[PDB]
Amino acid sequence: QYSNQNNFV
Repeated sequence: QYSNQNNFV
């Protein structure tokens, strides 16, 4: 299982 989230402001 591979769960990824990224935020760029």
